Amino acid sequence: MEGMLKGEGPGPLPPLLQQYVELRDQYPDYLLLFQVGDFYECFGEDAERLARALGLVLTHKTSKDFTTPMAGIPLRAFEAYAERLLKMGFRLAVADQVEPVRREVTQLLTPGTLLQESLLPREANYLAAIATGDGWGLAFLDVSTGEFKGTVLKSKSALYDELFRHRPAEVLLAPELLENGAFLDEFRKRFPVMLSEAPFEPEGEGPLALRRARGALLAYAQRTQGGALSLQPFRFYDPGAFMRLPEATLRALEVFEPLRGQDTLFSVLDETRTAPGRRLLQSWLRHPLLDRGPLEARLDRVEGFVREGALREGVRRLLYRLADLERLATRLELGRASPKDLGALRRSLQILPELRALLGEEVGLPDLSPLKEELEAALVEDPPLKVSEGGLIREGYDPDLDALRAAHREGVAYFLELEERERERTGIPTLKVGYNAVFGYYLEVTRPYYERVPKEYRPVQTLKDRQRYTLPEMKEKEREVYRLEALIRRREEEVFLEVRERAKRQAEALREAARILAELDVYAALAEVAVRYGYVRPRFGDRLQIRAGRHPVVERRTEFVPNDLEMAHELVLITGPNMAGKSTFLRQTALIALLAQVGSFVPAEEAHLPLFDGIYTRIGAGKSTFMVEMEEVALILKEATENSLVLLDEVGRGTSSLDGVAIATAVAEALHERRAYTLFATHYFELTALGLPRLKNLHVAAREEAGGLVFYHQVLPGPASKSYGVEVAAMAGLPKEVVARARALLQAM
Amino acid sequence: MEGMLKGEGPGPLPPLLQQYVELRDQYPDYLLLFQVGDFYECFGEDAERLARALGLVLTHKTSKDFTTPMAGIPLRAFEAYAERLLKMGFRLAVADQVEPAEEAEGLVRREVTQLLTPGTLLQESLLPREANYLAAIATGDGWGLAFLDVSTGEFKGTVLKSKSALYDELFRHRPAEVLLAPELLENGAFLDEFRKRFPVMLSEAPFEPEGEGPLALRRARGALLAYAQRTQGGALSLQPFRFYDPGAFMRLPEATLRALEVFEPLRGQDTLFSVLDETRTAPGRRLLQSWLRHPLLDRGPLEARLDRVEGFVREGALREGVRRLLYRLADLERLATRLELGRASPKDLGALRRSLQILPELRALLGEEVGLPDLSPLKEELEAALVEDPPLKVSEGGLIREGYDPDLDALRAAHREGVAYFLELEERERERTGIPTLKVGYNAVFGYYLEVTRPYYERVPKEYRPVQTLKDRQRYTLPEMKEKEREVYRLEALIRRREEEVFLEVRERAKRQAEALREAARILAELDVYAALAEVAVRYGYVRPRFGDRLQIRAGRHPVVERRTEFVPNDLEMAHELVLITGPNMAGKSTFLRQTALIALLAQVGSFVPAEEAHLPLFDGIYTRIGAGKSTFMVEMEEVALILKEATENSLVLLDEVGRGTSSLDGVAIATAVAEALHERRAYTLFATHYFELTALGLPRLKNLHVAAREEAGGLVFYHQVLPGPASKSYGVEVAAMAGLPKEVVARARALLQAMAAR
DNA sequence: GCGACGCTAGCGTGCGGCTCGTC
DNA sequence: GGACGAGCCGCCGCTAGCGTCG
Repeated sequence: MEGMLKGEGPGPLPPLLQQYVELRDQYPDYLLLFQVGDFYECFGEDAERLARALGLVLTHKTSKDFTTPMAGIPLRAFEAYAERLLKMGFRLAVADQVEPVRREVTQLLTPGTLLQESLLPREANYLAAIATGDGWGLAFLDVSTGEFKGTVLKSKSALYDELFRHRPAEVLLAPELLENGAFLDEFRKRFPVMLSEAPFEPEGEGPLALRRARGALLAYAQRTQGGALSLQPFRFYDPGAFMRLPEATLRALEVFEPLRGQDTLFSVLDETRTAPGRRLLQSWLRHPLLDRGPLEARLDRVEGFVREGALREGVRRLLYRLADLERLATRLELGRASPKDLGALRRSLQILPELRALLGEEVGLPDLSPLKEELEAALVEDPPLKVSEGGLIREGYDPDLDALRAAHREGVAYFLELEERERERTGIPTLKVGYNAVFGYYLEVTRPYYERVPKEYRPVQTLKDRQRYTLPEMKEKEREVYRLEALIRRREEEVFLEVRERAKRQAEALREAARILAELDVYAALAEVAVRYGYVRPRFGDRLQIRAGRHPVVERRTEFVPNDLEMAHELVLITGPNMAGKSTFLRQTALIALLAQVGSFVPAEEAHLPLFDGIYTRIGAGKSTFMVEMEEVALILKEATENSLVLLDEVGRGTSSLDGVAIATAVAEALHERRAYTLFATHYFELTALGLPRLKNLHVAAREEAGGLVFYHQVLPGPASKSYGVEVAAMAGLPKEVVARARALLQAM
Repeated sequence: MEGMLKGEGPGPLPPLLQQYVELRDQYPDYLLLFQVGDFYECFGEDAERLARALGLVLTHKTSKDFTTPMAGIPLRAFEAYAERLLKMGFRLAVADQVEPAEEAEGLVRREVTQLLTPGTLLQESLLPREANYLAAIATGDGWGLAFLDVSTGEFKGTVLKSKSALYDELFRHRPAEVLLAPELLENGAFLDEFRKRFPVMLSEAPFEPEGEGPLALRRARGALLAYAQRTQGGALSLQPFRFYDPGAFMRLPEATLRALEVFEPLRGQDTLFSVLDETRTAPGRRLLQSWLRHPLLDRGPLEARLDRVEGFVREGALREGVRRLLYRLADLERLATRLELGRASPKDLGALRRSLQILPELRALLGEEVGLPDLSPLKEELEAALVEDPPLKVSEGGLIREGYDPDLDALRAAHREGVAYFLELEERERERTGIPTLKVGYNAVFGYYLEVTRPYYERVPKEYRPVQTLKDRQRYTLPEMKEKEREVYRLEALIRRREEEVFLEVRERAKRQAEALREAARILAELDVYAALAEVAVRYGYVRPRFGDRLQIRAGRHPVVERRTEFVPNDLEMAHELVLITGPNMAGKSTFLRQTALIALLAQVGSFVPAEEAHLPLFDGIYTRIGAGKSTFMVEMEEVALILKEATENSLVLLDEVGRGTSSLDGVAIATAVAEALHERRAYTLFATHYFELTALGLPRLKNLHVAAREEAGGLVFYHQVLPGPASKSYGVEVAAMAGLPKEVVARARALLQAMAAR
């Protein structure tokens, strides 16, 4: 309700609450955080919301004709609370007091539009918009980076995969999608991301669905940033031009996220030193390449750093904790760079010369020494972006500012002398000089010396154990001091703005530097990983031949038994007992293929790999488990080509015996005919004898050693000759009698 | 070593910081809250911990010698802050000022008054309605397991033969804190197993035996008593120790409690307990939970519980009346304990009086036979002693009513007269001086005073003694006032004393009835449960179950699922039979299994059940292997083993697709051997499976049931009706086609099926 | 030949109570 | 000329620093 506040009493709202309600109504989609002193406050129903969400203590804001509930949080703890509130589904509108009893919204906090470094992860934070037309328009925006890109997908499936691959923090759905109760529930069940409203008026040229999705991002984000956004050129892209990595595949392979128990492929490759670099590597992983040319070039760069140890080590040492120049450039362009930002920037530009001396001219790094010297001359060594927005420009930089401060230092020195002269003249070694916004400059005497205070003194305020007096010659000195403090804050602000502007003019140079370094960062990190964990440079061809391949994530935890693999558009069945590494073997094959097509060396002794058009998996655990799996099998059968890598794990399970085998056979045959590279781990000895021309068998076995049965992870040629289902049951502690019947029945069958 | 506070600067440690550091080191695993005035403070790293843990401002305590970090919280909101600290995983050692500052040989006396740990909480605001158990596990002629609920005095334990049974006994109690015997802490392999299965806080306590009986139990009990007496800061209030036998009740393994979502949900969804519980009091919710934790095996007591339930189902007016009255009943059991332990607050006495005023009304409804204690005499003293709405602390406003205690009334009277004096003074001086706006005011810093504004400064009489100068006002003092002020202060100080003395005297009056309070609490808790189960029965349409050796359920339903969706009722007849249920998934086979266990669970708790009619046997335990070693196959085989070793002819066994996870033949073979053993065992077994092969075994007590899917206008429609006989067709391929498998692949699969099946 | 105390401002968690400026 | 922002003083107990007894 507009202008209405929840509480008791008649009378209109007092000034403070009126100002609050007015602001609160200009942003109905957000929780308004109103600054009141050292706190951010919410009133009425909003207080109750903040209180319950954060477990705060509800109080009251009372005036003569109205009393309303109240809850707030300390300014000092803002970021911490904002983060929780954002994660909790809240959208925040921040109203701060405008420097010299007047509040204004300074920030509009939304999960997908965050611009504060402190509330962001190193990785890209995307805002995504979806709209219809000829197919699906999908567009992404990273306000902190300016990254702006999109595409058009023909099927809902492809859309969902493109969406998932980017893990957006917030989604804007077109009106025809928000009204579609069918889509909405399907969408909310699959993507538990915050959904926000936005007008989908078209923008720019191209497919209408894209023009619209793009219109929504811009309109919504501009609102969040209170005006013009700082975006890089919108980039249209074709998912079809890269290796396909559906959601199911990304999850099963734990590329970016763990299924259960930490450690992902990305964490193992987590060796970059800079945020732009981590971002770039994530970008490459997200969309692996299909073209040999660019891949071979990337591999050369990595090989370069592997051979040039001193250089590699030199670069990595220098990039350590280097500031995110790309996001800094964005904060500058938007007129939001803080004094701290400029401090971080000058520090970064002091490292730049070192990187270039090491890297050389061909690298193309910009020379920003002029900017560096300016920041070195202008800023205090530790810019107090927060300490007051003052005490920022160092002495010596600006003459007008220096003169004012010097005038001020004398005023302060004056009162220091006034104090000494007075405690010598009065004999009160305790006599003090202090200032207060209310009484200004005064003299202070403790209770024990009240009878030594001269009569010239005019008492002005009495406290518990002391009293403050005044002296005729003190007034003019006070107001002059206050006059100077105002002039100083004002001048120092002007200088900061001028300094900040000079840094702003170099924004493109900053982005260019950030980009070149991000690449260097990635190549050097892939090289370090390769050298550190023993990775080799892959070679591309039609046949897949891997010697001593290992699962890159798993081997970092235990001693890994490497395995070989040779495939060429074949249906490879892997029989044998579970707990023998069959699953990890399928996954490691996929990870080596993914790494190679990203331009990284791989965990093997030798690896000849084809350039897959995609990796499709059916691995791991209202709709039953069987139907979920059949749905995944359906997508594989519909998307896999002769150039796809397909990984199936126990496909066919979860139903009756016969239907189960009939299904896996039909699926196996379809894949055998598709000419895809298929690794099918199964228990169906029956599939092992289909006799199709490109059908190949492999298996793992177990041996009842000292323990009673030890599963060997060595992948062996030919099909499994034995079944250990019963033996495992016997090992599980199932009654000997029951184990015996099973064997009897097993053989009897 | 330890005895040094973190902080920069050389020199010694200030006296206070010494008194602080001394106590701190005494409780290495607790966060010490050191009372200093109206704040509980922490120094050094501990101040750092506290500050970040609660997001407090981090200051410092400077002294010539050196300065150290400092963080603190006002005593006002102690419990609120502790609540937070507790939930973060901290243990708290509370050090208060034991000696009034008004008389201390320098440094105020400070000692640890109590420890706050998850399993020994006594504060109402830090406790859940449910029982809060401290548990202790030890060895010594079996596995000793003992529990203590310090807030109620519940004190019980038992000995178990295996580790499996120990763990299950522990789980059904969901302890908040566990004390492990030294040997178990020493046993590295045990500890890890324990930590993984039980994420609960582990604490240290000595395990010197206490009392008589099995060593293991005497040790666990000793641990509970040594630990709780320490935390409580004194002698505990305990109910007679109960050495019970879990074998005397229905067995409910952890796997079962979890699979049936009795107390905890699997997917955020409701719980049997959340649905069943409409209890009005905490003692009642606890009693109901206790009954669910250990369902009975005895027909007689069960029929008695059902009689009381049925009685409240019929007598609607009485049922709603009792529930209306109970709604306002405080927790008299926990109130009794606080009374006995000398912790009862003026707030507790208010709640006590309110409850005792309800007592006679309930007695009037249930009649003079429930055995409810007559406590009107205590009620009257409370009514005559405390103001209508009692304050939180005796130190402030009037806790005690006027006319109750003469000493106090004499004191208050003189205070009223002392205050009137100043009001009269303001009027006397306004006329004497002629300054109309003159005022007599007061503030804690200057005391009472005369106030005149700037326009009358040259009008102030010579007698006025300047006291406080303000911007445009000046305050003075007259000799007569100084005297009177000191008087008002003396009265105020005497009033706080006498009033606290009266509170304590009244509290002691209540404490003497602690036992009657517990007794009234037990009776009402039981009635709360019976009326509550009747309430649920009437609201959801449940019926009274009959006990026999045959299980005969007509139109039964899952009591929880039906709560959020239209449920299709189903029948079931079973008599020590192996019941196989074939058919596709998504047709309610699992729900059918679970509803069976829940109906049986509810009946053995003395509750009506969700069905049209239910004839039920008395099961000795419910064993499940539903949903959910390293391999999936191996894990399920382990569960099956436990089931085969504990299952009896009186057990209800629920198997969900046992045999999955391996090869064709091995799967069917294992499923068969398991089926035959359970058939031989004669337990009541419901076995949901896809194996048509199991439907034709040569077993005399094997019965077939199934669910079916229907290929209609939509594609495939699953029917939740449980049908007689085995499935006549498989729907795997159809479901696959429904999942989107391409037509030709589905077609090829059908062709393969018809060729295979065609031998 | 300086240890023992007397007296008393200063000081700071979170934040009540009190002041002051404005209208 | 009452009512409403807005911001400071002190709390309660301990201490350093003096100002002295003997």
